[PDB]
Amino acid sequence: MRIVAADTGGAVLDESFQPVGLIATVAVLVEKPYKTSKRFLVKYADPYNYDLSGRQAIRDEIELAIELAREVSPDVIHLDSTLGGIEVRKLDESTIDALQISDRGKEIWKELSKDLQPLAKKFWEETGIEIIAIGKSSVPVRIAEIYAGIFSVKWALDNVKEKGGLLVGLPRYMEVEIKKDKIIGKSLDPREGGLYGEVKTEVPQGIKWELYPNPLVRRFMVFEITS
Amino acid sequence: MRIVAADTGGAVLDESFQPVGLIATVAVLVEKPYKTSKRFLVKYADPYNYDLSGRQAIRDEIELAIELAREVSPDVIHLDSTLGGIEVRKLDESTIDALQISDRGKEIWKELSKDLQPLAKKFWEETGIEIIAIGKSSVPVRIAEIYAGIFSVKWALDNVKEKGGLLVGLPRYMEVEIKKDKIIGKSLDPREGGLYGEVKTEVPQGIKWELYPNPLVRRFMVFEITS
Amino acid sequence: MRIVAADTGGAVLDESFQPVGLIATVAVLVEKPYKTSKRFLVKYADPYNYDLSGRQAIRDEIELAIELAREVSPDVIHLDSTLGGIEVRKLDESTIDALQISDRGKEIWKELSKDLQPLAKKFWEETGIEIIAIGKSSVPVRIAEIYAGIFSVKWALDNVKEKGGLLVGLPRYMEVEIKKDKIIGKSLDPREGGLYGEVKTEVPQGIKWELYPNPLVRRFMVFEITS
Ligand SMILES: [Mg+2]
Ligand SMILES: [Mg+2]
Ligand SMILES: [Mg+2]
Repeated sequence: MRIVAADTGGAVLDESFQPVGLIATVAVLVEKPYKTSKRFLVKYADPYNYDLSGRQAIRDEIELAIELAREVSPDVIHLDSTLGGIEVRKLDESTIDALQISDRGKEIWKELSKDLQPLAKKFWEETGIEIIAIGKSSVPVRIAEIYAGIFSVKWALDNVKEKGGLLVGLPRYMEVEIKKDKIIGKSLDPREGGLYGEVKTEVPQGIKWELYPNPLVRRFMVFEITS
Repeated sequence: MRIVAADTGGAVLDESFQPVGLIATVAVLVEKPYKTSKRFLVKYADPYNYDLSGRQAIRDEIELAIELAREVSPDVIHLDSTLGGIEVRKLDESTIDALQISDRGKEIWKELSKDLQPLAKKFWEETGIEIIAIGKSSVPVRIAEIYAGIFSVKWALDNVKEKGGLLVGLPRYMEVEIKKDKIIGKSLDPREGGLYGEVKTEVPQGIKWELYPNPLVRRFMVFEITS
Repeated sequence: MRIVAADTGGAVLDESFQPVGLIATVAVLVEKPYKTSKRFLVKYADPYNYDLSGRQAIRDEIELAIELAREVSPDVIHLDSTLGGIEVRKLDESTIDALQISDRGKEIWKELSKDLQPLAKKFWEETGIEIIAIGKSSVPVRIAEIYAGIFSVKWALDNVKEKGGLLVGLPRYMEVEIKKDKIIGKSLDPREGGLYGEVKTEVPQGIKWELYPNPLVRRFMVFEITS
């Protein structure tokens, strides 16, 4: 199978570890053995002006996934919404209320439906490719998320000399290593079977960084950097 | 404590990783230090003709557990249904509706009750041994599950030359190693404290195998083999 | 951030692994990098005369947290109740029923409210320090819990020659190592990012101990000791 997926991750935090906004939306192509991606797109948000409700993220995600899928012709697109793998082109109001999910989950999706259902329907008509609301069940979605963490660290590297110091909340239970002009991201959960990513990027001189637990959100790490 | 438990696991998958049917039901005897089993029974299903609803599995499980328990006289039997450890001989309709579980969980159990409650009651009258619906809380159930994964890999080894190629979905977050005429199965979750199993079986020549993440089901691995 | 947190853990078990009562309540001060504590208080319960409902634990916890906080002046106290981080001084009845939790969760808290809400309100008036019901989201709460496990092993060491043999159920997925007059406790979950604790205490001669899975409670270990 060849799968395109997308997710958003990486948060700028304040000094009390409260999220200000998110940093990176990433679309990935994933193929066997489904542990990493060698083909991906990133869109950087403005974390100092972000919508933390989930709406902005999923819209950026589905658009970036479609952008990558138009090029690499995957068998399917995985979207990060955990709805049991239903096709997004089928998500009209009546289908959404029938879903076995939360009522505010239904709130958000009945609002998203107006744009996303026609979008997925048109993309399917054009390409035959489904966009499925699989969410946390998807390994390609998790690989996208790990890359969003990696690209959030790239963003921190690229912005810390202007900003002085940054606190970046990473996606759940992942670490990064910074080597000579390379960031490697790895899941911390061995149950996931060895998921990772790598981005080549220039590491500036005159910086120091550290990775440690977010004390307010168990199993999430913080990347702290100063110049 | 000496505990008999049972579970079913291992799925034949198609090329899109969709489950066709399950492969192995295993009953284990587990004693201190509760990390593995050295005494077990296996029943192989026909995965190309299986009931994926859960009904077939739990019936095969309770029968195989009783078969092993009749020999090894455990203190208790653990059944893989997560109902808080209630004795199955007590599971009449009124008790089942009183349970703090899903209504389709109640659906399945009110149907199973007609056979399983009298079965557990009779076994208890004969032996004093309870059959408890403990499910995911039980370590012996997880050890049975790991052995079902192992025996599913044995089944793949034994059938791949006739079948040409096989995709086996393993139970959640476990790996296998194939050594000289031995399969070793291990949990991937260090939180479980080092659970494992081993089955001695002939490894055929002229095969190649690989273990990798199921991209559609996070934290589940696939064993792929060709001849 | 400087955080005080508390939790209770460690259970005396009978020979069928059933809990008799809990052993240690611990308050910790946690600072960057939020992996351990070097400043803590312990209160030992009488496990052979304990209230397993949760009431005794949370009362001992909030009092011990306040006792430590009065000395070390943390920015905040984390209490082990998972209510989304609401301030305990705000937990009147109407707020509790408004919470998005279980109805027996509301049962317990509407009873606790009569003492704990005025207590938290007074402490805040005195110090400006909030007591927040953050629960499982808190890393400092987990570090307190790991120390409760460690101190429960100290309690077992200190009592095994009078008791002959003890079975101690540890907090979820943690291990201990016993070195020369030191107990080291570590989380078994690498997703938590390397949480640990250490207590210096005399290890008696003429004992043997073992750590292994609790077969009735997956991902929880037992510390067994005899003299
Ligand atoms: Mg997401
Ligand atoms: Mg099962
Ligand atoms: Mg607690």
